[PDB]
Amino acid sequence: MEMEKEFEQIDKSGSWAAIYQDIRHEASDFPSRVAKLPKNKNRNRYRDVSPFDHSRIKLHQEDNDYINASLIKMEEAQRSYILTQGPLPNTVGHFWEMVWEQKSRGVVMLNRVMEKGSLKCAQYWPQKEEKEMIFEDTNLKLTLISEDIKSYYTVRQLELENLTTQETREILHFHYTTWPDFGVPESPASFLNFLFKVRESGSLSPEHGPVVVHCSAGIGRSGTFCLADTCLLLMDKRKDPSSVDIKKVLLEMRKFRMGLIQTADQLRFSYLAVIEGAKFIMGD
Ligand SMILES: CC(C)N1C[C@@H](O)c2ccccc2S1(=O)=O
Repeated sequence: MEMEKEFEQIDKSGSWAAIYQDIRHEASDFPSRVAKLPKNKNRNRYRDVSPFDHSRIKLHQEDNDYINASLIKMEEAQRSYILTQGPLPNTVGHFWEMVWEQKSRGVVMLNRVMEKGSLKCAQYWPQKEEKEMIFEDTNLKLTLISEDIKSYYTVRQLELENLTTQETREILHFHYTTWPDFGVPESPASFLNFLFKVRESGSLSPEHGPVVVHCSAGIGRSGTFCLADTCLLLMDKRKDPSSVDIKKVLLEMRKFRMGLIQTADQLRFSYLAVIEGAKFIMGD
């Protein structure tokens, strides 16, 4: 069923809450035993958001390999994503260790450091060129190279140095700065413009490790970003673009991380973004 007609049918019937609960009911349940070990309590932002054991990213160290981060591998689309929480004061070094080890080219940030008057993640990148950051626990140096501030988003060029080997890489930081404190954006136009800037950078391409994507918990806004990207890529690849089922794609992605898409409004917004984005994919 053409999703645009499915959309109008759910809207006219006001059944978004019903569709969303059906997804919650059918979603995978896999163990998260490593996340719940007492040694890892200060590595988790939220007690109820944990990576599954089967898909969790492992840090390359014998001491403690744990980070709250999941590998989402989309086999038919040929895209992979790492979805992670906003870094905590004691996990900023782990965060950049993961970027280095997984060979990512991009970091996508969908939250502000402060929202609703509370801290949603650590200030984990440098704000001035001449004040670099050193992460003593993981032996990394991070320098701000340049910053491009736009109306809806900011792009930063960062230099990450492995102080152990003196190798350096360029990391691109894509910061969507206008998601409202409550609800979802009224139009998906600025979110789609942002998604197309990440794509144009090379950050999502198979020559690089997987993009790192985060919000505060790494399931809600973060889920919306990867769901919209994968659905549009499948509509490009297939003979029949109308065969793309957004609900089935979301349940596939929920095999790899719990709770992706946090509200019925986020589900409706994901449909809107894919429907409006397809009017480019199909030749406009
Ligand atoms: C081997 C080539 C294709 N690269 C892939 C990846 O390892 C990476 C990650 C961050 C910055 C640069 C690079 S890369 O251009 O050296």
